[PDB]
Amino acid sequence: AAVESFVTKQLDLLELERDAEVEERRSWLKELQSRGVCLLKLQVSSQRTGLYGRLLVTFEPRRYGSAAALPSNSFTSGDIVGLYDGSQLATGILTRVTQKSVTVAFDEQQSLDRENSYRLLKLANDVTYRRLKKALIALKKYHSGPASSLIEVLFGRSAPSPASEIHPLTFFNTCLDTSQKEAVLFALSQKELAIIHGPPGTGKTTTVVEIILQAVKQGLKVLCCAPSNIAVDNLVERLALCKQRILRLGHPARLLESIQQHSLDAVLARSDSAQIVADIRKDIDQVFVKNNEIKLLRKELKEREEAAMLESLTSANVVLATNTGASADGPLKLLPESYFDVVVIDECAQALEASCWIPLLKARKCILAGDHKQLPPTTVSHKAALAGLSLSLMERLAEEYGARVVRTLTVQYRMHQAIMRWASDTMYLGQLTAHSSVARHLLRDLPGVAATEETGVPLLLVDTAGCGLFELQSKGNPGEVRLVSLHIQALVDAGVPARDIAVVSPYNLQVDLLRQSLVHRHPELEIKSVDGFQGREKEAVILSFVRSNRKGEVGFLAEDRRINVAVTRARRHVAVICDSRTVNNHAFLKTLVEYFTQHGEVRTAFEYLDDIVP
RNA sequence: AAAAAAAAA
Repeated sequence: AAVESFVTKQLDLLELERDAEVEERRSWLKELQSRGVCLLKLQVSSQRTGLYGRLLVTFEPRRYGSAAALPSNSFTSGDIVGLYDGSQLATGILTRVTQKSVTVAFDEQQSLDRENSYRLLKLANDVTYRRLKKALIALKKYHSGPASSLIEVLFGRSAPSPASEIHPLTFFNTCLDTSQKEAVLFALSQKELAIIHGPPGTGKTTTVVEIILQAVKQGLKVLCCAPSNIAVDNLVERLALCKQRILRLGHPARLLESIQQHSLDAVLARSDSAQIVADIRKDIDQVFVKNNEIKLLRKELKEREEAAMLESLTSANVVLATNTGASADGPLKLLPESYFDVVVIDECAQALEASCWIPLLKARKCILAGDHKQLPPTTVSHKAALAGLSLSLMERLAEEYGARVVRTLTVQYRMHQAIMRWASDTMYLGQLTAHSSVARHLLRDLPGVAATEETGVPLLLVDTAGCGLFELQSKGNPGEVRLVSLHIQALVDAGVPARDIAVVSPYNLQVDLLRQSLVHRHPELEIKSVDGFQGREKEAVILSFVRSNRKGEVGFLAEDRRINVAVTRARRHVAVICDSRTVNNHAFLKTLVEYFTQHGEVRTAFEYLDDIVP
C-alpha cells in the first residue's frame, strides 16, 4: 500500500540521516577533541547517592591543578558519557553541567577515587535510530489489530469514520473559550484522528489537558507522548495539578525535578521492593562466590520487577512518555496490546513522524497537537530534508485533510495585539485574537515598573544600518551585543526585573557572545538561541538578528518559522535589533522590519552608540 | 546549501 513504500522510503531518508551524522562525528587527535566532545583533567569532587539509589558523582577540570574551566560542546544535560582513567571505566548519564562542574548519574561496578585524574567522553547512541527503524517496520508489517483502522486513515486508504457524538460535555474548565470548546468537543467525538492546531499563546495545553480529563471520565486509558522530555513534563505537571493518577516513564535524569515523584522509578521505590533490593545485595554477594549460581535467582528480579511495573502501569489512567520512550521494548511491553484507548502526541509538528509511529501503534485513536507553523523536526541531512523527513505527521495530515481533521485555537492569551497581529496576519491567516486582558498591556503596567519611552511601547526596532555594524562559522556581531546591553540596562533601570527578560538570537555565536558580556551583570537573565527557547515566554524579549554584511547574506534567518517563533516569545515588549540594509533581501524578514516601522517606534544605532562612520 | 536541536539501555 502507501505504507509498504512509505516505510521503505522512510528507512532510506533515515539512513541518509544516520550517515550524515556519522560524518560530522568520525571527522573531528586527542586534543582537537576537548573543544568539543571530551573532558580531561577531571578531578572527582563529590560523591553521594540519589535518584533513585544511583551513584551521583561530580567532576571539575584541573588545569595545572586549580582552575578553571570547561569549554564543552554544550555537553548538555541528559547526555551519555564514557569516563576513563587505560580504557572504559564505566558508563553514566549527565544530571547537570556547570562551567565549573558536570555531574553524572552512574547506574553502578565500584570506586573510584579523588586522588586520580579522569576523562569523560560524549558517546553517540544508535537507539533513537534503531527504534525508529523498528517502528516503521512494524507499521509495514501490521496485521489486523486496533490501530489498523487509524492506519488506513493516516494514509489515504480509507476516510475518517463519522462522529462518535459524545453526549454534550460538562467541562471541568469553565473559563474555556469557544475555539477551545469546539476543539475539545471535536477531539472526543472523532474516532481515528483529531488535530489541535494551537498557535503561540492559544492555550493549546489547557485544551489538551481538558481533552485528557474527559477521556478518563469516559473511563479511557491514555498514552500521552511527545518528542522531547520537556514537553511531556509540561503535561505531566499539569495533569498532576488536576489530581490525576499518572505514571511517567524514566530515566529520571532527564525529568523535570518537580516531578521525579511521578516517574516509574519513584513509584517502584515506594515498595514493595525492600524485598527486591533486599536481594539486590544477594546477587552482589555471589559475584563474590566465585572466589550456575546467580541465574538460579535472577529469575526472581525478572518477575518481581516486571510484576510491580505491570501493576503501576495498570493503576494509572494516564501514562506519559517520549515518543521513543513508548518503545515496544520499554515498560509498555508489559501491557497487552489493546490496552490504551487513545494516544495524544503533543508538539507533534516538531517531531520526526517515524517516532510518532512508535506510540501510535498502541491505540486505535489518536489526538495530535502542536503548531506546524513553528520549528519542524531537526535534520542533519540536507538531502533527507528535501526528501521530506522535515515533514511532520501533523503537518502532512494538516496539508492533506484540512478542517476535516483539524480544529484550530484562535484566542491567544500572551501577546499585546501589536505583536499579536504580525504573527497573525503573517503566519496564521489573520485569525488570532487577543484576550481582553492582554491586548493593551505594556511593561509600565507591571508593578515596580515606571512609565518610560521603552516600558511604554509594545514594539521597538533599533537599526544596524547604516552604521556599518558588520558581522564576522556561526555568526556574531559586537555592534549588536553592545546595543542589547544598553537597552537591557534601560529596562532593568526602569524597574523590569531580569528574571522577566530574555535575550534571543538565531546563532549560537551571538549567544556565547551575548552571554560573555551579560551574564555577570544580570545573573537571572536568560540568553539562548531561538531553537533552545521553544514554548517559553517572557514579559520582554530582545532579539538580535546578527546578520550585517555588504554581500546581502541572511544565512538561515530565511527559515520563516524560526523568525515567527522568535517574535512570538514576547508578552508586552519585543525589541528587535537587526541590520535594515542586509536583513531586507529576504521578503518575510522585510515585511517584518516594515511592520516594526509602520506601527512601531523605531531607532537607529546612532541614537545609542558613540562612534559613527557610515 | 545551511550552522540549527532533539532523543537515548
